[PDB]
Amino acid sequence: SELSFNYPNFQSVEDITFQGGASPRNETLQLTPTDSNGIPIRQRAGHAVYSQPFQLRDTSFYTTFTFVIRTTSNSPADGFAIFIAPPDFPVKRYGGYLGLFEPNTATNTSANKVVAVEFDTWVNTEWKEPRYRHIGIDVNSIVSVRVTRWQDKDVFSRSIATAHVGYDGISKILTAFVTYPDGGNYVLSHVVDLAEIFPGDVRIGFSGATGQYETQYIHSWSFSSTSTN
Amino acid sequence: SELSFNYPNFQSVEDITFQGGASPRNETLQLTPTDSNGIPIRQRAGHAVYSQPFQLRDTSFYTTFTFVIRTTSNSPADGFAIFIAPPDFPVKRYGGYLGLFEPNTATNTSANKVVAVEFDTWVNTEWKEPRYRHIGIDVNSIVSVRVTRWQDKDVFSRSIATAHVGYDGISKILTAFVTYPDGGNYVLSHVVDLAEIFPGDVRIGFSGATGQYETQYIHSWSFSSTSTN
Ligand SMILES: CC(=O)N[C@H]1[C@H](O[C@H]2[C@@H](O)[C@@H](CO)O[C@H](O[C@@H]3[C@H](O)[C@@H](O)[C@H](O[C@H]4[C@H](O)[C@@H](O)[C@H](O)O[C@@H]4CO)O[C@@H]3CO)[C@@H]2O)O[C@H](CO)[C@H](O)[C@@H]1O
Ligand SMILES: [Ca+2]
Ligand SMILES: [Ca+2]
Ligand SMILES: [Ca+2]
Ligand SMILES: [Ca+2]
Ligand SMILES: [Cl-]
Repeated sequence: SELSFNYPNFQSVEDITFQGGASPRNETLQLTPTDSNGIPIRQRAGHAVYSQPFQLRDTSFYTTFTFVIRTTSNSPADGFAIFIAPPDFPVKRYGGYLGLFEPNTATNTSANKVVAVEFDTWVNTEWKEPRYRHIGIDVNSIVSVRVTRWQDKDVFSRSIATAHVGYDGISKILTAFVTYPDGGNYVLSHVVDLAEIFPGDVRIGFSGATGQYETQYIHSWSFSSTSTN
Repeated sequence: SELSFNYPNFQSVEDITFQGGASPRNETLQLTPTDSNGIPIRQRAGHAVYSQPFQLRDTSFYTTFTFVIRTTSNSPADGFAIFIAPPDFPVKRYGGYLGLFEPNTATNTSANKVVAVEFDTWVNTEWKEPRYRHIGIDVNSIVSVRVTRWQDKDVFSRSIATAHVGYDGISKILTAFVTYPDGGNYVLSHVVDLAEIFPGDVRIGFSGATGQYETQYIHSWSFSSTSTN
């Protein structure tokens, strides 16, 4: 279906729903909470989602957002993701589950219905992940189907980074491009038929989780979807 | 292999090779020529190519550029493309061939070694094309493998538009995202193993062709490639 929205900043959150530990703060989407002294709270997850459902049958989309990862140590955890799931998909487990999964089924593709592009700041040994911080595409599992190294210089840059995420509904390909000013560029694509995974309605949004010593902020977001008829 | 470059404008055109009717003009890459009164010269092609070659085995890349199409009538022709080609790739036929193909082999994928993302302003009947202006991915043929409608409002906007083109060398997927300020967004992706097409050196660049009543300009361009090892 056709949907378009544009948030150059979040002084308005008119159509944004906050769940769990996420909240609007300082003109951004703050995905995990901080205490009254600004210290990141451990073991929390949050979602900030566009409130209106849409359909993926015969649809392509383009979305872009800007983000900042704020770290208070060299050992931040756990990251965030942009995700698509049914409209009643709730905030799930904190820590390395990224608010998207729970421990008993995190790696079980038959037990989840969620697709995401993750920005993963903490190497988990509890399941298979690369031995470095990484950006990945997740399809129904915390173990990414496509993963690439995310350079530490970029992770810790303090920069407003840009993501571009697109889905070509003809070729059935999901792509992310991630760029840092005067920094790295990242490209990841994967063939996945989203309409087959999601035959009904979906919502798109963000999920963040701690972890420790980290807060994730969304500064701007726009989206457009169009029919492939 | 690993290569990076950045032209925030083309005040300097150091490391750009011009062929055909392309030239530096007014701090941009002008892909097709104009006479001294500014009138587009019909039936001309031009290339502006980054001079340093790279290899595609075990490689991903990201490139972005801004562009303007100056039309001087309601029936401009023919467009332009960003393309990759092997060494010594010459300027080929003007008109609907876009500087990238010759007539008798333009539709034969066994007779070309060229991959492009084209911005096609003139509907040709000499080969199969959609019946509207379009953006396409071309693999070894002027008949695009993936094509989408390019809205006239964007074609004729005189806006500085943006293209992002990425290649994921693990999944073997080429993707283009094209955006217009306050206009359309476009997404196309295609599975293609570029290292199997191009086993040695390649260069990346732009090819434009007339046609009539059109000039194509590149305003800015950056590129990075990284090993997937
Ligand atoms: C292939 C190509 O690059 N086409 C470009 C086109 O080029 C034509 C133009 O140079 C004319 C000058 O008017 O000469 C040639 O075309 C001839 C006739 O002028 C043209 O009318 C004719 O058109 C036929 C068409 O090709 C068929 O597909 C159709 O079924 O029937 C038509 C009528 O006969 O073709 C002859 C040559 O065979 C050049 O081919 O120029 C335009 C802009 O005007 C644009 O650049 C095209 O990409
Ligand atoms: Ca991960
Ligand atoms: Ca992790
Ligand atoms: Ca075409
Ligand atoms: Ca054409
Ligand atoms: Cl000339």
